[PDB]
Amino acid sequence: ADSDINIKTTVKTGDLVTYDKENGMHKKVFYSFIDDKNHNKKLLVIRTKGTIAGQYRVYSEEGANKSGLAWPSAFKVQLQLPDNEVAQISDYYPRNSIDTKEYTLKYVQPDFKTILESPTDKKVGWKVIFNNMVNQNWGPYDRDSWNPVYGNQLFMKTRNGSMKAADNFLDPNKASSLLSSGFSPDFATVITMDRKASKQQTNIDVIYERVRDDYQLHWTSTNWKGTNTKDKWTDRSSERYKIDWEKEEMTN
Amino acid sequence: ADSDINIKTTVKTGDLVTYDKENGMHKKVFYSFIDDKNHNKKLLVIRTKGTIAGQYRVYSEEGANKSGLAWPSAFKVQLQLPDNEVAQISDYYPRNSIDTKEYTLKYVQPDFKTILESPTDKKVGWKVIFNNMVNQNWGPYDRDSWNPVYGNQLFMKTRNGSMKAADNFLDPNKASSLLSSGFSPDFATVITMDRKASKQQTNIDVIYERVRDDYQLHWTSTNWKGTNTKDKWTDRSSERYKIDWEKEEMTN
Amino acid sequence: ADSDINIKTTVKTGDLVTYDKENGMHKKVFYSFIDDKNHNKKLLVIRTKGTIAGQYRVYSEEGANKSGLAWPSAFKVQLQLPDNEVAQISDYYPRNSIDTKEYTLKYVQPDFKTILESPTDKKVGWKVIFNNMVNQNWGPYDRDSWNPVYGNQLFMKTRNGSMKAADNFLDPNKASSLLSSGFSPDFATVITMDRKASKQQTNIDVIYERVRDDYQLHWTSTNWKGTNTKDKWTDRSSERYKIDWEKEEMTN
Amino acid sequence: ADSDINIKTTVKTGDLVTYDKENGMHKKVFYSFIDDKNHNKKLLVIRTKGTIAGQYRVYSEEGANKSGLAWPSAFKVQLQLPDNEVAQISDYYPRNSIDTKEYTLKYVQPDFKTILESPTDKKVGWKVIFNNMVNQNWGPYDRDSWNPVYGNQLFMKTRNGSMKAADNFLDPNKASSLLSSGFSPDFATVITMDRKASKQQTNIDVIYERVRDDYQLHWTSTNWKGTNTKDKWTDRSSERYKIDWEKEEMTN
Amino acid sequence: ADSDINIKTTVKTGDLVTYDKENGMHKKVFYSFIDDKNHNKKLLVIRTKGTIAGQYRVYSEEGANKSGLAWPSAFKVQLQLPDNEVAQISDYYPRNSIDTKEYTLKYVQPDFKTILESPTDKKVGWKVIFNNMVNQNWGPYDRDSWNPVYGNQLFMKTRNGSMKAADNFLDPNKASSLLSSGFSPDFATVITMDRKASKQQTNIDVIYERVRDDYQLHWTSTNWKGTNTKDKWTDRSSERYKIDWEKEEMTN
Amino acid sequence: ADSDINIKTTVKTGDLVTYDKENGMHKKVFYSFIDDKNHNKKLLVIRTKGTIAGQYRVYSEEGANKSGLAWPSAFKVQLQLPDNEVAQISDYYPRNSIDTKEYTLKYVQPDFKTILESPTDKKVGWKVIFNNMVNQNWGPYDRDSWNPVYGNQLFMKTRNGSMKAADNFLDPNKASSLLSSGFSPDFATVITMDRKASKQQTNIDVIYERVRDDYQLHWTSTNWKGTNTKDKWTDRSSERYKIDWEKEEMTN
Amino acid sequence: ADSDINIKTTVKTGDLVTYDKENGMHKKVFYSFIDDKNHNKKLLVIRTKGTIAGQYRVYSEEGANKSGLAWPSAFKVQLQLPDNEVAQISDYYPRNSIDTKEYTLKYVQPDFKTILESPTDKKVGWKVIFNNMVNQNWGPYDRDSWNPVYGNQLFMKTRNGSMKAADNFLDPNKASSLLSSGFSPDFATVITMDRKASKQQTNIDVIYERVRDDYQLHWTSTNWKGTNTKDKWTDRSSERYKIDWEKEEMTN
Repeated sequence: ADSDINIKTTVKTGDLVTYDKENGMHKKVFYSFIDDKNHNKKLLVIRTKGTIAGQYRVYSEEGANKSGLAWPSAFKVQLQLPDNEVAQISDYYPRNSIDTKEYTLKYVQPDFKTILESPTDKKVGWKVIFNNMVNQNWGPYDRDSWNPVYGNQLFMKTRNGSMKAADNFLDPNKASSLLSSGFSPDFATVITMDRKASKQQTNIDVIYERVRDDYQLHWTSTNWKGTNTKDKWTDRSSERYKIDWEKEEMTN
Repeated sequence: ADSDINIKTTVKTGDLVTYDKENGMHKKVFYSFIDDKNHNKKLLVIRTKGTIAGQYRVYSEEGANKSGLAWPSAFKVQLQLPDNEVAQISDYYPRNSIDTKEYTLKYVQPDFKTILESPTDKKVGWKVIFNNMVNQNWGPYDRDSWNPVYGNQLFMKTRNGSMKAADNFLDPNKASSLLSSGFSPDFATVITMDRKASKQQTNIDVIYERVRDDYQLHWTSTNWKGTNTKDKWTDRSSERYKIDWEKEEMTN
Repeated sequence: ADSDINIKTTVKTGDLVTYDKENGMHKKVFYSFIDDKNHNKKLLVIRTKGTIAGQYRVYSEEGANKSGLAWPSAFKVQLQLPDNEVAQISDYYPRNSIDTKEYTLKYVQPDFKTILESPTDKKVGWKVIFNNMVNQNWGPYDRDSWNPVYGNQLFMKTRNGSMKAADNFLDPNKASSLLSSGFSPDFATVITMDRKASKQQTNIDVIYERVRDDYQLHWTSTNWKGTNTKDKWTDRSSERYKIDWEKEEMTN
Repeated sequence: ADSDINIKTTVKTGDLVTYDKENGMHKKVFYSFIDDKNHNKKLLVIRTKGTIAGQYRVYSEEGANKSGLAWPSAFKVQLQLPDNEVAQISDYYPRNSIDTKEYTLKYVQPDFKTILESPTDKKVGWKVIFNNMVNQNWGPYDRDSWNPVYGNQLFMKTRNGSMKAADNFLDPNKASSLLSSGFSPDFATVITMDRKASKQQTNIDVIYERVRDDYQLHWTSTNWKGTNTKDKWTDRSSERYKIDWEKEEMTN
Repeated sequence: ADSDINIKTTVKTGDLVTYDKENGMHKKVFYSFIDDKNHNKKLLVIRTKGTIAGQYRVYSEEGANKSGLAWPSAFKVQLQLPDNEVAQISDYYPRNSIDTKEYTLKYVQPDFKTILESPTDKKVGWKVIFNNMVNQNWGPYDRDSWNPVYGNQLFMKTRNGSMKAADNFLDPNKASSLLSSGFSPDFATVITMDRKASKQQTNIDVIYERVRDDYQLHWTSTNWKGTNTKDKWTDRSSERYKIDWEKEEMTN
Repeated sequence: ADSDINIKTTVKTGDLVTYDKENGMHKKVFYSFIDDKNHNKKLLVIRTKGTIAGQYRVYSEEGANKSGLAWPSAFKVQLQLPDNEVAQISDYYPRNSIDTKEYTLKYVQPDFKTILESPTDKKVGWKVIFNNMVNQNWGPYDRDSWNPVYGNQLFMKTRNGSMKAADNFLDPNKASSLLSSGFSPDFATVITMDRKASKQQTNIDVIYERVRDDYQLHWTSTNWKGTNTKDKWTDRSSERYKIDWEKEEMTN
Repeated sequence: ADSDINIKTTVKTGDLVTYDKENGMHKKVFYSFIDDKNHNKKLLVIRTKGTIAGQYRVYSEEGANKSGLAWPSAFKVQLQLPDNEVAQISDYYPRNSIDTKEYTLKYVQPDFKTILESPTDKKVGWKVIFNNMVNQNWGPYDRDSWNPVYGNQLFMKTRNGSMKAADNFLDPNKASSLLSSGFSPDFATVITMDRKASKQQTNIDVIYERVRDDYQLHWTSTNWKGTNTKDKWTDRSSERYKIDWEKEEMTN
């Protein structure tokens, strides 16, 4: 774009790490302060790296003939900001890209899409939802999968199994590396501030989220049928981090 | 092109952000002022970044047997200028590219095309129209899709469904990331000015647009038939941004 | 080429913009003056950017049973020069490329080709003619398409239609982005001048052209048959731009 | 990401090599100390090169009609840290990537995956598990392969063989070059420390591991049936390496 | 190659342009003089750019039942040198490349080949012959194409046509862009001269040529049969250009 | 890796060439000495280039009805080191890569693998074994190929041949260029030494090897049956090269 | 390789051109002298550019019913050196690459191979032999092609032809551009010399060669049968060039 039209400062960085031991959600708020004499506004490029655990474990089981699985079905990152504050979000990467395909029809569908919720001048939010995953190398099953006899086959290790339900669940490692051992949101977003702002200080509200699912699964005496109730439990890790743009620094 | 024929300044930048809370449309007019001693004219490379929301919501419903959906079917960006003013649009990116294919025939058709309306020396306009989208992994349906029995299948979640029409609509996330959570135009265009212009000041009219569509859908007691009336409602976010080329700055 | 044989100045630029409001034909003559002490001749790299309108509109119609369509089928750019003047065209981009294919046979055929008419030492001219376009996702129809019953299917929206001929024409946006909203020729060419030339001044003739075609289409009471007469109307935007090689500047 | 948003010190490295002759596990802990005036925290990029041997050998056998094979089915690298210590792991490469495929369905499956276990602010750990491998160019067999008649065909050189079981095992070189002559982890992870930390010294717990498998295989007088007991033997190699951030050096 | 073995001046340029108005053969002799202290011999990289017209026109016709077509089938550029002169040709780009294919068999075959005739220490010459071209999207016909009933189908617009032979020939634009509007050679060659040569002057003979072919085509009262006699007419544009290596300049 | 975490001296080389005329094994030990102030240990990057001949010749024959072929099956290169010496091998290139394929199953298999035997802190060893080769464009035969009637078809030029066994062997050039005219090992390995080592001198044991194969082939009066006994003859070229890290030099 | 292990002078060139007018064998011996203070030995990179003619002509014929064709089937470049001299060849480019393919089986096979005969410390020699070529777009015929009825189909223009054998041979241009107008070797090899060598001078023996083949072809009164006797004629072009490493120059 730059060369198509024949067209040809000290930055302060830092990092803040915190860990929610109860939820096991890693946090990473890497940042860099940018000031430009030509630019009429101050800058701060926020890197939203880190990781959110998978916690693909059997939370409990109702005996050997019925068991449930607590696993994550949608991750999110929503760097929301109070509307009272005058801090402006300028740009954010990645940006929702136009879908592409070929025409018989074919296209690429990643298991964990990377969508970006319609932001505003205050709140910027993603949603790394679960599209579909393949079990037993047979069909990319999604959350909506359901069968009259087999029920949901989201993680059914064996159709006509004879083991304990808490032990006959699909191996976490045979599936993707996002549920078994977590997903690592590595996103970014820049916020700009007035050059002649009175208060060179706002509040950054970092809110990591995820959508755990309760996948109750039981034997119908002929095959294993499971039911999944979306958003059975949700875990949020809110956190407020204050900046000092006068000193070009943000701390816990 | 440059090397094919054996051929081998201080720039002022800035950014202006505004938000239409009623229409929920982000605005972004990032820019840079370029002046060259060799060039005989002044420059201003205008970046047209930002985002226009989708607002893919059930605006109203006529009970459970008939409902309508308000969703966007065409986005636009038209940086128009009054014909009285002498500001000249020189070049703009992207430029309408020549279609290509292979010959049986195959080609690539993005869901949201990026067309450029025939500009002039005053107004430059694009139109990111909706080409076609795939529902239930079966056919890239377009706005013109219609069936004698099934009607339009643009967002019919279930053909022979039995749920409420306001609840049996296709999931926003299963479709593209443009309708559900907005589309983010990232365009550019340069306007050049006379070196010896008497008044180093004009008015930039940024007009973000979009075409919401009313898609009424109802059960025919056998299957769901929907009808879409194009351009039922349109939303425009016009705004005038005055420049100071003498100071090489543009403000709200 | 350079490295295959083991082998390892101030330039004045500018731009001239003009617009033909009658024909809607944008003009752009971006340029740069190059002088090299090692080179024995002066240089001027002329860039032929800009755009030519499509004007894909129903110019008139003979009622609802017969209509004609005014659309462009061949654009051109011919930077000609009077033979009296001693200005020499040295090189021009693009240059006619050798066709390639694979051998069953397959190759790529663009909708709007970019041919280069056999130039001379005075006149250099391309011709962006129309090769073929696909309608209703069925066959890449060309100007020569004709059927005994259906006639020409170049822009027939519906074969056995029942709407008005002025309203039952193919949507401009469903076709390519060249006829509907214009095509943007971005060409280039360098002319070199004698180092010891007596008069450091010539006349550059920029002639943007186009060939509108009359696509008369009518209902045969069974299906819509259309006829196209090539070169029914042509529009030229000639313009002379004088150079000052002594000052290394060209003005209107 | 950096350029999408229009945005445009002395480091001390070192070396520490040790070798466990009993288990034959090579170790390499290449590193570099980074300090930045703009950054508010100290840095240390730890590289986890080296190799873990394969030891694809017949540990013992029960006559010629029954034999077992000791071969590695999962490697690991777990740079853990005591929770008492305040040393913070910031980022780690590689990061679990989102799975990709095309839709008939197709995707790529490496034999030795590279998963990353859900870490915390103290412990970072991989798990290079075995996905699936192909024998006799017929099917990518995995650890879970089992047949009622042929048993497990994981390394069965000949189905209806007649040689000694300790001599009729699949050649180590015909399979991948990981089991036969070892797998070489080349991973990394960076740890950050407080700029005003009282004690500039922590303890790096490098624990190389692996999961050797006992593959008992015997002749059923008609064909060879084998049974593999996962995690039959494990060979951890713990090690503590102390750092001196005040001197920016780490030693054994 | 250079880095595979672990291994890591003022140049005078210029150009000479001339045109043959009778034959329409453009000439371009772009060059550069290179002298190196480490090199023991002088250098001159001669670039053989330019264009040779196609003149794909009906030179004459024998009424409407028989016509001939004057079209070029072999272009050449032979920078020959008298054997008396000691000017040495060292290297020349392009150099004949080894053919490649895949094994069913497939490969790429350009329409207009670029062969390099076996040169010597004095004479260097290419030959841009015609390989094959496709008509009516049916078969890549070559010069040797011949049929007992249809004759040569090289440029037969319609097999069982009824139009005038001077008007029922294949459109020049539907075929390749080489015969219709000329072919533009972009060649090069470097000649080296003795550092202690007594006479720093030789004679460069640039000879652009062409081999026009007569394609007589007539109606056999059932279909159009044509015959092509190779090398019917040839046109040569010889030219001698003297060098001044002492001044490192070459002029007309 | 480096840029994924937002992270941004005099070297003495040399040469040592020797040749074993009896075995025809060329040797090249290109190297470079590296010392870094930030590094706590010295470095030496040893390059294992050179070439080992193929000697694909008929060593002897038992008349015309039975013959043997001496052709190579492995080119081992084992730079070993005595365990008494404290010279440490840190890293070595190439490092065994994880296999890749697509899932019907497909993958790539080179004829001459480049395996890396499980090394230690003293010894680093490769083994360029033969995977499989294709004869008569029919099947990638390996050393394990055997047929009840045709025997081994490894280099059987003609199945039902009638020529002399010493003359009816497959042409060396029709197979790969490795057996016929040698394989050229171009490998490397870096060794590090203590900065405060008392003795700055060790011994590099370069041992070029090879595993010739005896391919006895005879006519069974109906077809040619051959037998190959692996490791029939092996040839070694041991050599000791002493380093002087104090002078940063290594000689024969 | 270099960066995989975390690791980050005046040169005299020249020219020497000679030509064998009898055999038409061009010669080019481009070179560069390299001396490094860190290197313990001197260097000289010899480039083997130039070209060898093809001479694909009818040397003689036996009437119109039998003819022979003198065409080259193997070119060679053997930079041999006397064993008495201590000039050491260290490395040479290209070096034989390991074959690759995919597994049904597929791979790439060049028409004109570029083999490298097993060299030594004195002699380095290639052999540009002919692999296979395709005639009439039907089968990649090789020198070994033979048929009981049609004989050898290597250059048989027409199977059941009726023209003169001296005139019914395949066109030289329809085949590859290597036999017709020569093959152009572009090889290289570096030789290293002792830094403290007493005599800084050796003898470089450049020997261009070729292996012409006599392809007799005659009509069997039903079809043309051809026979090719390999290595019928060879035309060696020996040449010795002396170096002066003390002056870092090599001349004729």
